[PDB]
Amino acid sequence: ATYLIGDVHGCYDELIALLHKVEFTPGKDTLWLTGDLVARGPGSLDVLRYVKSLGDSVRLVLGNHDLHLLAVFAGISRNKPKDRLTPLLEAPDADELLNWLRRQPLLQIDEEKKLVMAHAGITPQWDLQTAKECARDVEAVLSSDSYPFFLDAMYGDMPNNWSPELRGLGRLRFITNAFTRMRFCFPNGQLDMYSKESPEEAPAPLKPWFAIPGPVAEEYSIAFGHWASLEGKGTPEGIYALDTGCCWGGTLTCLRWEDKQYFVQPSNR
Ligand SMILES: Nc1nc2c(ncn2[C@@H]2O[C@H](COP(=O)(O)OP(=O)(O)O)[C@@H](O)[C@H]2O)c(=O)[nH]1
Ligand SMILES: [Mn+2]
Ligand SMILES: [Mn+2]
Repeated sequence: ATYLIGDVHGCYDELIALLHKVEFTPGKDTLWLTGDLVARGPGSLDVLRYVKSLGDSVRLVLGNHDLHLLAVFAGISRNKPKDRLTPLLEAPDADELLNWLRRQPLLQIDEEKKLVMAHAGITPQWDLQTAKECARDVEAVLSSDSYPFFLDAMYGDMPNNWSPELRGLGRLRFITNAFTRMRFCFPNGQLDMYSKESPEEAPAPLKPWFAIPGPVAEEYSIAFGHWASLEGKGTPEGIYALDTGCCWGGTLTCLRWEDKQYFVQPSNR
């Protein structure tokens, strides 16, 4: 079977309890994870150890907190106490875990399931070929020996409009923001990098990225996490918002793809 779980955010106990609920069995089953494996919850170290151990039985995409962890590890960004990342950063296998993490994809595609996954979704300004190319470009910089330079370049809120003519730092920054930070769009598809509210609470003319018809969403289902204030609700057919805010005292959600059946694990916090 195929299971898709939203942002874990260091909630290792909840993750294991949810996987035991569905009797997840590597070799029979595959797990998709929407990213943000780490930060806020208490068990980021255990989460990374376990997910890495799964190998081919897991399909991960990196989220904004995964990238921020990499930036802290590389000395690019400052450690925030509230992220609770010190046990992971101080672990004896930290190098092995984080060099594995930076090699993971930003985008997962299954053509037989007609299923696409990224942390924040697929901007309506991208067709599939462009999304693939952009993911490849950023994954290439992240898996290179020079990844700290890219992590430093990644921070920024502009440009917020895609163009095939984008080059250099602006191109990489847009790609990173689209895959890992996107929530709201302007009517022309341009990213808004400030509003994190629920769709009903946001200011006009902002709309969810998934409320703007895009070529990927017309042909593929899209699963994503990231947008906790959406509470996994209010999405169109074919759009699966899996982040129900476990680290926030909400729930961890698992979707079984074959029958679209949901399983939920309450937060222990
Ligand atoms: N207004 C509102 N904000 C929320 C809610 N849940 C989370 N947030 C906020 O959203 C901000 C970004 O958190 P989140 O959506 O989990 O994404 P992440 O930071 O990438 O992991 C956090 O600082 C939370 O305070 C909610 O239910 N309502
Ligand atoms: Mn998150
Ligand atoms: Mn996120």
